[PDB]
Parts: sequence; structure tokens; C-alpha cells
Amino acid sequence: PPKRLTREAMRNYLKERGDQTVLILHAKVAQKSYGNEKRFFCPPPCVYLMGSGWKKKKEQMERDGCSEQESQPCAFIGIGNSDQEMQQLNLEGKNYCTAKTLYISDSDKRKHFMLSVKMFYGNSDDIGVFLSKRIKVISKPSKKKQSLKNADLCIASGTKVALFNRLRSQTVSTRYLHVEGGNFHASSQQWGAFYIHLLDDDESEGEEFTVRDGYIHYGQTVKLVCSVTGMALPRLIIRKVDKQTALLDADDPVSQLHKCAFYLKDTERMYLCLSQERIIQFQATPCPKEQNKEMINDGASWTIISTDKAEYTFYEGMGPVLAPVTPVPVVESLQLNGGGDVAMLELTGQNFTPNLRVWFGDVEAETMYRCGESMLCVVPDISAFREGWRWVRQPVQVPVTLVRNDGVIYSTSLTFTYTPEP
DNA sequence: AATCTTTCACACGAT
DNA sequence: TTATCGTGTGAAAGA
Ligand SMILES: OC[C@@H](O)[C@H](O)[C@@H](O)CO
Repeated sequence: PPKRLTREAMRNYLKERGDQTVLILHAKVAQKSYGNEKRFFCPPPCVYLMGSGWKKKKEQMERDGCSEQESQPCAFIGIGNSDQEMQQLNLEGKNYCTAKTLYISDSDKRKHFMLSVKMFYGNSDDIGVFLSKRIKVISKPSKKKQSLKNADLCIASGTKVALFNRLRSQTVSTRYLHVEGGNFHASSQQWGAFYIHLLDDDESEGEEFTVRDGYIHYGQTVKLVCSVTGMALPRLIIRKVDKQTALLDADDPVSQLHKCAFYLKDTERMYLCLSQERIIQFQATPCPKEQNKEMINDGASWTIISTDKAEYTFYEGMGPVLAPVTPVPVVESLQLNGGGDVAMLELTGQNFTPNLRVWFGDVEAETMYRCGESMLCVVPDISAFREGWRWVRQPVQVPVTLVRNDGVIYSTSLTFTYTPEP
């Protein structure tokens, strides 16, 4: 039979956190292909296997007699339906692979879709199916000044974008901004997702902060920060490109798949520019005829696109189980009700089932399934964490985790805090 | 008439 | 030479 997670096993997990994680990184919109064309998803969706649990699982499989081909994670990716065969990714030796030739035909009538990633081990032991976030289908980018009512295609401060340069409508020339080897590079094989933070015009340099909310407009100062390494570029002014020129006076919202240039703030007309694998500053030339434009190098024009990340984390808390781990529950948000006679926490998210219980630290809570997107649980008394406490004496923070009946543990990033009364 | 989005069509420059 | 592949850009068709 399947063994329920014990308090001892949960304490062992919480100490180490050797999870297996699957990340799916992708753009938030995709341009459709008409007739027989293939307009590829750019940047190419990327599946990453993170966490120390993949190595531990491989050692367990080999110890049980599996060869390296048998213990290797395999993955296929496809669009939500199809009609298209799924494409095989190759994860051997790397912990990631990009899907470089996905496209969506106009014969597909959906306005939005998710990528589906199917994973199993080389011996055919099933891992399961993992969905991307939603991707909006577009016919082609609009040429008109964007309206903030198309909130949908605008770029909010604090969200993530990919940036890429392509030289002469040539697919082979495409390079993405990507941090690797301690530096910003322009890679043909991997791409970074960069937080784009709006700064007020008065912000100076480093390290340092000041969150400004709102949508990004041309002429605004931004900071781009690698979502993986945290590496930041200097303050940039984002500028509209048309032809081989940057516009100095444009002030409209930046939108999906626009071409933009990044002026290095406070420099003499220096722009972020690609040279082969290198990212450099290159100086624009003024147009003596139009004061509000300057001529920029081809390597200084970048296509911007918003990106998203689906992240799924699982751990065999009671050892290998018969049932595949998916659909992996995801908790988006927690809310303390309070409300009535007993304190309840409401979890909002996805893939919830009645076979999940909420654990607060190493304490299993009474859990009430409402639907795939909603579960309630009863908050443990503080005495479950501090023996003898009759009230919350000092703040106490506990992790919140979901646990399946066979002991599979699904980590959340979220915590619950007990706070003393005023 | 003029505008904006969607679909069709073909040029550009790569292989 | 032409043949063909993604990609960019306009024309055409729809709203
Ligand atoms: O590059 C133009 C060549 O002469 C033809 O092959 C076409 O331009 C390609 O469609």
C-alpha cells in the first residue's frame, strides 16, 4: 500500500529540500503561421530540470539496476492539442533543452493555448505532463501607438522580457541577451528573462532600488536584471527604433514584439549593442537633418517580448511511489479568513485534489478541498510549534507545503506567520 | 474616406 | 543558375 508522510520524514525534507523541479520558460504571445509558413516561437520555449532531486533520483534508479539510458529524463513538447506531433527534447548532459521549431498554424482556432511537456525516464517510468502558462495567439504586431487599454500587450514594471537581435530577417542570425560566464552575452542557443524595472528619472546608479509601478513607455529609464543570476545592466533609457534610427521623442507604451534600443543613461549617445557573442556600447550618429533621431548600429536594435515561467516542484517524501507525480499542484496565493470560530487559511491555485493535505512546518492540517483552484485548511494552534505557549509570544514563521496521500511533497514558496497580539 | 486588424503574398538573404 | 526556408513588409480583404 502507499505510506502517508510521517512527521519524521517531513522534518527530514525541510532540512534538505532536495526537490525535483521542472521549469517551462516561454514567451507570453506567439505569432500565427498562415498557409504553409512556419513562424517559430521566439524565444524558443525552454524546459529546465532544477534541484538536487534529479541527481538523487538517478542514483536511486541506478542502485536498483538501471543503466544511464534507463535513468535519463526524457521530454517531448507540443502545443496544447494537435495535429502536431510533439517534438523530442534532448536533456542528455545538460539540464535544459529549447524547442527551436514550434509554431502554430492559422488552422488552429484557439485564441490562447499552453505548451504541454510530457516527461518520463528512459526505462518508460512515467514522470508526467507539465503545462506552460497561457500564451496569446496574435496575427501580427500592431503598427499603431499602443493604448493602455490593450493592457494585454503592454509591459508592466517588474515583469520579465526577453530581448533578441536578428540581422537580416535571417533565422540563423538570431541572438538573445543571456548572462553566462560572468558577463552579458548574445547567445544563439539560450536566452535570459530580465526583469524590467521602471525607475524615476532622478534615480542614480547601483544596487539600490526604488520600485515604480506602471507600464513601460519609450523615453523612460529602466533597469534590466537577469531573473536567474541577478546581474544588472547600467541604467538604460528604452527608445523606439524605426529603420536604422532611434527616436528620441517617442513616449508611447512599449508593446510585444516592438523593436527598441537601449541608450546607456548619462553617456554620449552610447547604446547597448551586440557584436557576435559580445555585448558592447556603440555610439549613435546624429542626423543633422532631424534633431529628434539618431542613427544606430544594426546590433543595437532589439526585439522585446514578455516572458513567463511555469514552475513545478515535487519530492518523494516516502520514497518511490506507484503513481506519477503530475498534475503538480501550484499555490498562487494564501489568505487568512479569519474568519468565524476557528482560523482558516484559503489557498488559491491549480491542480488541487481531495488527496492533498496542507502541512504547516511538520504539522499536517485538517484540509478541505473545494475545487481544483481552492482549498481551505484549519490553522494549527501555536502550541503545535511552541509547546506550552498559550498565546503567540513572539512571531513564528512556518513553511506551507502540500502533500499527497502517498507522501509526495509539493513545496510552495509561501510561509505562514503567527504574530503576537498588539 | 480613412483606419485598424487579419490574412495573403512575395522579396530578402540565408542554405 | 534555380529551389526552398524563416522572416519582414506591404497589399488585400474584412470589420
Ligand atoms: O533572393 C531572391 C532570389 O532571386 C529568389 O530566389 C527569391 O528572391 C527568393 O524568394
